[PDB]
Amino acid sequence: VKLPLPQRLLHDWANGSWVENISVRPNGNLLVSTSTPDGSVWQIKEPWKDQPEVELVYNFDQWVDRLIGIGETTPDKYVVVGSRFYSTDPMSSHVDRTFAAMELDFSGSANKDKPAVRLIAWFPDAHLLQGVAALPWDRTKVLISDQYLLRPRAAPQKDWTPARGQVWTLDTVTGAHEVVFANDTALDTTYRHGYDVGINGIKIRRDWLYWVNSDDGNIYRLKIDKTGHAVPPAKPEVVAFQDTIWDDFTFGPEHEDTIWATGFNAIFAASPQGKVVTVNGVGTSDNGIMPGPTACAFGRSPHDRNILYVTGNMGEIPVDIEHVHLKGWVRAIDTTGFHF
Ligand SMILES: *[C@@H]1O[C@H](CO)[C@@H](O[C@@H]2O[C@H](CO)[C@@H](O[C@@H]3O[C@H](CO[C@H]4O[C@H](CO[C@H]5O[C@H](CO)[C@@H](O)[C@H](O)[C@@H]5O[C@H]5O[C@H](CO)[C@@H](O)[C@H](O)[C@@H]5O)[C@@H](O)[C@H](O)[C@@H]4O)[C@@H](O)[C@H](O[C@H]4O[C@H](CO)[C@@H](O)[C@H](O)[C@@H]4O)[C@@H]3O)[C@H](O)[C@H]2NC(C)=O)[C@H](O)[C@H]1NC(C)=O
Ligand SMILES: *[C@@H]1O[C@H](CO)[C@@H](O[C@@H]2O[C@H](CO)[C@@H](O[C@@H]3O[C@H](CO[C@H]4O[C@H](CO[C@H]5O[C@H](CO)[C@@H](O)[C@H](O)[C@@H]5O)[C@@H](O)[C@H](O[C@H]5O[C@H](CO)[C@@H](O)[C@H](O)[C@@H]5O)[C@@H]4O)[C@@H](O)[C@H](O)[C@@H]3O)[C@H](O)[C@H]2NC(C)=O)[C@H](O)[C@H]1NC(C)=O
Ligand SMILES: [Ca+2]
Repeated sequence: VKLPLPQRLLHDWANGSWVENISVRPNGNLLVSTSTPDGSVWQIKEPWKDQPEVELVYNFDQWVDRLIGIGETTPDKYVVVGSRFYSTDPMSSHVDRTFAAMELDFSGSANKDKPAVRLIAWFPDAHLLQGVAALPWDRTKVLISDQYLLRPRAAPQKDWTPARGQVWTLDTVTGAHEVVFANDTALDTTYRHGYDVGINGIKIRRDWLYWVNSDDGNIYRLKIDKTGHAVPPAKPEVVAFQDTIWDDFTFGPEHEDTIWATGFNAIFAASPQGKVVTVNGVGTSDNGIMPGPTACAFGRSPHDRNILYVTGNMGEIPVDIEHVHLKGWVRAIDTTGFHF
């Protein structure tokens, strides 16, 4: 195919806003989580339209100031994670011990339009919950990645000591949660890429936990058992490398095991043998048209499965992480005909 892939803008939010992650509903609508100015889920209805309707689903202020990740559990139910944050500044740290997991339930006829929302569990001993992925064989349970500052504080943040990365399981029926994998440098950051996270987005495919690390360039996978624990010898495997700040990723389209991952102001495709290609954004003729991509997911309707919907949070190409211009957006990239 010709690169860069075709792309179009679906929607911009206001200056100061930040769209952080995305889940596509069985009906094809997009659900996106925001981190600023508030922790909300917005829906983009019928996103294949030139001008789709964009509507607030729910502001989770009762429990949190920001949302981070979203992931589907059982059909048309979703878990979001979030916490309180010291400010809406782009560099604000979270407030320690305030993380939570909450549920949006669109299942059933009463909830199909307006979901039922609830608090699932508080996570006061987590550091920063990030990505959410259901166990494919038991979708009422999710894994949740967890990494950022060990001692987050009000600005100015001075002690940037990172907590070691870890992965939680959460039973959304009972609310029970525990750490299932921790203490591996593949989960960690040493700020090789500047202040950032180690493990960031996660997905689960067959019996493999996959994740990207935002500091060391690697996409990893780990063999897991039925409860989410590493099968011994519990050693992560590098599946791909690129010297870029990853954020989140997906497999697709449909059944393909290509990884489509967001990196630094650019979008990448990664073959299962580790070949990485820049398909959109910086490093293509797109240049700076999509600054700050944060996550991506393929369409689910019969007529847009090859469309990769991409969330992002910058209105201009950032260089200094301390002087960025946040602006949430969602774009759509047509991957039709891409192959290695
Ligand atoms: C992955 O690897 C990690 C690292 O090993 C594992 O985590 C450890 O798990 C241990 C076992 O569960 C935990 O041990 C328990 O600790 C409890 C107290 O935890 C509280 O305090 C600690 C220490 O806080 C000090 O140090 C911090 C780090 O330097 C610092 O940020 C903090 O401010 C504190 O500093 C002050 O104090 C130190 C002296 O310690 C001074 O040096 C310093 O200057 C300051 O004045 C903290 O890390 C933790 O967050 C928490 O706040 C104890 O209460 C437990 O004791 C009970 O149980 C014991 C049996 O285990 C028993 O003997 C005892 O009688 C009690 O009944 C217990 O010792 C440990 O906290 C974890 N450490 C870390 C760093 O997280 C982890 O489990 C591994 N993961 C997996 C999945 O395997
Ligand atoms: C949402 O936030 C927006 C910021 O992200 C904000 O838009 C900004 O508004 C301010 C004031 O309203 C404008 O400030 C004015 O800038 C002009 C000069 O503008 C020209 O130069 C600037 C800076 O150029 C240098 O820096 C850039 C990167 O920083 C380099 O690439 C470059 O090489 C230079 O060294 C540049 O940002 C401008 O670009 C915009 O405008 C042109 C058309 O004029 C477009 O082609 C371009 O794509 C872009 O839209 C421009 O070339 C100066 O003379 C004035 O004194 C004043 O300082 C900002 O330019 C503007 N920035 C952007 C990116 O739009 C929105 O107003 C805000 N919205 C709301 C509702 O608040
Ligand atoms: Ca992320």
